Amino acid sequence: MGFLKGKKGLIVGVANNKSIAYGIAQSCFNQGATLAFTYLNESLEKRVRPIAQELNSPYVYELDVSKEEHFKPLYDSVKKDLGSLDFIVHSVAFAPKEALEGSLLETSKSAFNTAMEISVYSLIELTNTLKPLLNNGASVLTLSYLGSTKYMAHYNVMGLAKAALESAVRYLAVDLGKHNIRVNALSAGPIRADFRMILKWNEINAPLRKNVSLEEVGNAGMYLLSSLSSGVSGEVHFVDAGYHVMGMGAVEATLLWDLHKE
Amino acid sequence: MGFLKGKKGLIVGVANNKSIAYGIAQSCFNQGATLAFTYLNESLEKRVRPIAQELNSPYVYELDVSKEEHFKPLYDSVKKDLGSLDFIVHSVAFAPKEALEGSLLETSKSAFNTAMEISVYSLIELTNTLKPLLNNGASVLTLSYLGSTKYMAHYNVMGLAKAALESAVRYLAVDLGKHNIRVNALSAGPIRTLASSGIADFRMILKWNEINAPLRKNVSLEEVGNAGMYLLSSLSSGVSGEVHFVDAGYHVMGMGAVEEKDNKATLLWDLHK
Amino acid sequence: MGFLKGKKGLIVGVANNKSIAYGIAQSCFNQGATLAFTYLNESLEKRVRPIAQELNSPYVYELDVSKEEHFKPLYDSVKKDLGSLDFIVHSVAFASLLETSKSAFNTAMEISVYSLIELTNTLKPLLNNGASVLTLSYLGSTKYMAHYNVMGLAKAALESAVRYLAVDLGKHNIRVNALSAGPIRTLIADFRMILKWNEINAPLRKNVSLEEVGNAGMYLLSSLSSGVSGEVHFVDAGYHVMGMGAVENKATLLWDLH
Amino acid sequence: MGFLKGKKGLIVGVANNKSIAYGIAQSCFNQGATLAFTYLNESLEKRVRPIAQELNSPYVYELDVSKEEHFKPLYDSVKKDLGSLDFIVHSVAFAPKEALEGSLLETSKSAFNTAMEISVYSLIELTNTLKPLLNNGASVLTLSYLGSTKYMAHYNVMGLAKAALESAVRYLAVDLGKHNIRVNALSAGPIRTLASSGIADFRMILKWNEINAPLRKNVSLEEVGNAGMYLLSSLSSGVSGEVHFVDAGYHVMGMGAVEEKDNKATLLWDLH
Repeated sequence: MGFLKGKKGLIVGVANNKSIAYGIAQSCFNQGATLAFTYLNESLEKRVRPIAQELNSPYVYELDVSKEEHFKPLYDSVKKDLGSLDFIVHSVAFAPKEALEGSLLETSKSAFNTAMEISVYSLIELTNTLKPLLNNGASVLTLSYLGSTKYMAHYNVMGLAKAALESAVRYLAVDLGKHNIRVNALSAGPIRADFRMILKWNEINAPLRKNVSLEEVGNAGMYLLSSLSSGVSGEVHFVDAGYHVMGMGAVEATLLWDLHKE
Repeated sequence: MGFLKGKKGLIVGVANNKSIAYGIAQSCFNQGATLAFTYLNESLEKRVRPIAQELNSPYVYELDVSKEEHFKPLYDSVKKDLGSLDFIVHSVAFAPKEALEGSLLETSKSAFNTAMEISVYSLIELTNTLKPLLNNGASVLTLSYLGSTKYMAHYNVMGLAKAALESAVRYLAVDLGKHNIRVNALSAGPIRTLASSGIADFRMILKWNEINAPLRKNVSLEEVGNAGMYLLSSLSSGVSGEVHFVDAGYHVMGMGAVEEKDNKATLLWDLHK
Repeated sequence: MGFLKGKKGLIVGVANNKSIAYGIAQSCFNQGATLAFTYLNESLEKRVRPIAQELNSPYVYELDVSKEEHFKPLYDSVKKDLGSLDFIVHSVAFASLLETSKSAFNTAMEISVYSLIELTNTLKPLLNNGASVLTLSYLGSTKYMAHYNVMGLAKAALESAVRYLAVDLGKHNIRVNALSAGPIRTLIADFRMILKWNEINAPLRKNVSLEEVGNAGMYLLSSLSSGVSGEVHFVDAGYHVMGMGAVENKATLLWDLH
Repeated sequence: MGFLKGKKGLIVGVANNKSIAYGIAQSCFNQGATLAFTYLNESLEKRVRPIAQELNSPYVYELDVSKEEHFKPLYDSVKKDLGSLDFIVHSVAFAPKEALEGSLLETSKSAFNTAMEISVYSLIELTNTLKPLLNNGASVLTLSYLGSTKYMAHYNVMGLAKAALESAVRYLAVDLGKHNIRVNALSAGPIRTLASSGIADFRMILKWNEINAPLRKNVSLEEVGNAGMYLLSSLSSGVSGEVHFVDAGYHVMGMGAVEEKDNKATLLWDLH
């Protein structure tokens, strides 16, 4: 029954058991996948290793995507331990906290470059590094957010990065489709300051009147990584309780948001 | 015993084992669903019944969406035999043949109305009819095509219909989301079949997709069916109001595919000849 | 009297001097256009005729798009009086979604969508090289908007028609576009809500004016936009870019401040 | 009755008389605008200065967007010479030449960063530098291409850049709209030019556009310039955060154009 029975996958971006990458990894494990994990540094190694064992994986590799010299060891590790890969989860996004404040206009060039390098270029370098180990039918998944194509408060440069990221998905889908490899983006809604407001705005205004769970994001990701979605590539797939369809605030005509004030 | 283990679904639009609705039904059956089927007419009934038997279904009902008289009995049947529904597949699209001939400019008002009624309004009437029987968490799926949002040849009024259909999906997602019911559209690429291989305009669209899609293939009925099953299952419980492309990536292409040949970006279509 | 001299245009959908079609007609007149107008019925005639020759037009023709008998006399009239056309303005408006009857659905689709097909097909032989056809739409076509329902289906179909007609007519160097307007304040409870809401949350923190919609329409009808076809052009103070309500420090919605 | 009479605008990105920035500048000049221009370096000043002089402009300033030290003098210049600005044209895009060939997968980190910096961040730095000089009602325009949102051959990292650029347009529209300042992007189709039809890849995309666009033509520099002028003028008062396609309709096509004849569909491309 397992939709990834016997398929090998690399999970990049687990920070703890609430990480999107962990939800996806857990659903993939439940579908029979053979998993491997990366960790950013020694601090996150303390969280990734127990998670990896939780999910039956002894394959745990150091990868700081900002360090070019990490990629060639990763390749070697994967080749020695797994031999090949059937899927990659790329769940990596970072901007300086300050660039996530105020206005886009005040973004520094260094903050811009860091956001673009970590959030966008790392998908290129990761896929190019592992590109020879990918089996026929392999699937590469990255993560995105509605701020790529609409204005959302408190996104700023991350909105630029995610837009480029979704564009990269399209180009990579063409690059890798020649070899029957798929590339997709999962555009997730927020999962339970500014975050509490966006959570509540999504909860009040989404068609399903709820925030998505980590499990729902993980199951959608597993679907995109599995052969169930072998006809799907270059897709930006919204897992957001329907929020993306809303052109305005939801109403009952008074805004539901206003009813919530009593 | 998978994701639809024990979930009840109505499949509208099976004409034969090549129907998109049949691919979706088959994948749902493989995931444990309890299925029911409609038939447009007695000729198609001869065909819906063996498919139903193959997918373990004794629930087979007459539904011609053009006849309003058929909806209340369908409701009565479903309430009698199944009690409730956890998913609906709406695979219904029709325009008179002359409407996909020529240009949109030449479409008759009667042909326009028939296309809109059968391809769009029927989703409203089916969903409103069955709305009281839908359980918490239910999922409604319709079918669409890139012609809704881009120009596609020999599509004409259907491109208008599919656009309206996708808009309907959004509005229904808001209407039904209050009750934790999801509504989505699967936008399928063309599928190569024996019958389709007998028509020239279809042959071109299939060949164009195969040559220019990122995956350099046409999607299979199995691939469309599995994507549909995903959207109907609890795996996609976070997904609503979505237009989900199952088209080998074709939707991403802004121009013809090229291969660098003899240092020049030559079209892949030209190399084919 | 610049970019639409000597250019002849038919304006469909004027009900009074606040109509979108009237704003567009006004801007075209200011650019030197020779205008003609349709009227729905004799009641509207009494209102269209004064507006017309306010814009120097004695060319006022009957058109209820729901009536096939009107379309050929219209062609004849235009050919008689104007000879040819350089632009057409199609500004025609009419209608839960689950509760929509087949009757209401068909009326909305016929009036809002099919009428562009019948009007353009009727007048196609009279359209000059470079002519421009403009219709009107709204964000409810592609996003959920409250109190829009079947009209959101219609406008979605309409924008799709714009694409297909752009291909049909571009063969003869004729352009087809849609202007997607934001709401305009005029002197109804839900409309008041969508209007303040747009005003509070739009990037420009204002509702668009009739003049702004009219000038954008003029641009699309003029040779200034001769490179533009099949376009849905948003004239909405930027509202279409918003993925959520606008904010002001500790995450406060601007909506909550007024 | 010029659409920009008395309005002051800065034009960034003129290299020659075939530049998109020059076409936009020409249409603005015809509508009464007071123009100012930047030049990349001493070599490009030779071309920019005379173009500016033919459009009655003595306001010619050095700006290499990669050199941060140019921005503060630019502000000082505009402030001294013009006092304020009613519009800005940002027509600046560059990727290394290897990155625009082959695949996106082979892009170096340095090439990626250069493309993002020159094509995207430069709009942020220019707008942030000149913001205090922007008058009520001002309009900021940048340039884009369909490769931002669809795959286009031999565009690669620039497709990433332009996608980011269009997203920036939205965010800036929100940032600046609170001061009644508009921000838009013009998405241009390819223009046929002498030099540009000597490169085989450009000639192929140009002919593909010409054959398959609804209007069966390539857009001209004049058409792009007039659309830009409109977006910079008060005529587009109600338009902000928009990506406006000036491409002969090409963006609507979901496939190659075909004709019908004797019950047979043939791709128009194949008729040539």
